[PDB]
Amino acid sequence: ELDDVHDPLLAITFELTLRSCLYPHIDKQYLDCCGNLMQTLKKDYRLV
Repeated sequence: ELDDVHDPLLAITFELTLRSCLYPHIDKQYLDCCGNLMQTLKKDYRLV
């Protein structure tokens, strides 16, 4: 998944600024996951 994105990142300052573009992709996954889990706890076994 991510490796299958990081090799097209090679396909198209080198490994300094370009390397700091790799880190958003694993962040974008994480905000997808954490935002989902937060949904299914504040409702469905409501903490709040």
